[PDB]
Amino acid sequence: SMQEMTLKLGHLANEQNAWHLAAVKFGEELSTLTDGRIAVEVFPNESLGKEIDLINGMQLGTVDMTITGESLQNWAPMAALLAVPYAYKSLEHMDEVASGEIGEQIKQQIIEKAQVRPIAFFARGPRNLTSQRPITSPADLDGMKMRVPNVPLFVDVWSALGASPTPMAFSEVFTSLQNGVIDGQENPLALIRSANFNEVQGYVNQTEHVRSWIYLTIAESTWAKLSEDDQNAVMQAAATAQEYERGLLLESLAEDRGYLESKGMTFVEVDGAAFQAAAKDAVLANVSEEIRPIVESLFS
Ligand SMILES: O=C(O)[C@@H](O)[C@@H](O)[C@H](O)[C@H](O)CO
Repeated sequence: SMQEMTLKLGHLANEQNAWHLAAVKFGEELSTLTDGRIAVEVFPNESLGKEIDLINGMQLGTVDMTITGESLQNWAPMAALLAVPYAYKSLEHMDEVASGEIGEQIKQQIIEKAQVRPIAFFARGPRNLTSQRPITSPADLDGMKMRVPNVPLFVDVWSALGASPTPMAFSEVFTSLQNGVIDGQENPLALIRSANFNEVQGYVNQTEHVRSWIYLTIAESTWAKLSEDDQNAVMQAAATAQEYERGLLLESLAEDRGYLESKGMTFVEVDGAAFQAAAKDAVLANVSEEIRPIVESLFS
């Protein structure tokens, strides 16, 4: 019937990735729930803008939605808790934290300090370090140039481990690797696949150094303009999308390693104890006082 608005939703994954399918599902559900009054347009591959630029856009009123996680720590320090190295044990553990009182505090700080509102969370597979030569322990890094996302805690940890990390937008990584500006990066298998890093990296080192969740978010200024009924529809659509997305994540766990191996990547077993000990020390040396007690709890 009527179409009142179109929400623009940007993310960094490609069209086969769980996040994209979930974003599309969110849009379908929201359209149904609002009789088409609210449409969603999904922009994959950072085509709407790079993550940090989208967060700024949401604050300014030019972007409606994005999928964002621990890069929010640049505004809301508690958001670093989404992705503390070696802190979370499993999907079930992260679900408990993200949905519990600590998760509520994180959500509220993101709303207040970043002016974006989490409406769903997606748990992720573990991040792994990719490289041009095998990296079996921190001692192998030896100053290796690598990319991290715009996450100060990751700069701190990877520098302490012996690498030379540089923050960069996700969509810049492939070309930077191709051109030899960096030799490695780190991400879950789903994103290594999404961005075709198999074409520019030889090794997946099984560091499994971060298990994290990420948020589907809406600009607080967009949320504020919605009627209570439409707010409810947004939440309902997001919950449906979250349930759907978890299934897609689980499917990806069964397939992505095999896929990447079929594209020539070599998976490398690491000295997990050495990585974990060095990374936990680095986290504790660099963690904000605000979240230190929670991190110590997780590490206990
Ligand atoms: O490497 C990346 O850019 C991605 O994995 C992001 O999802 C990243 O985790 C961001 O920091 C999330 O806010």
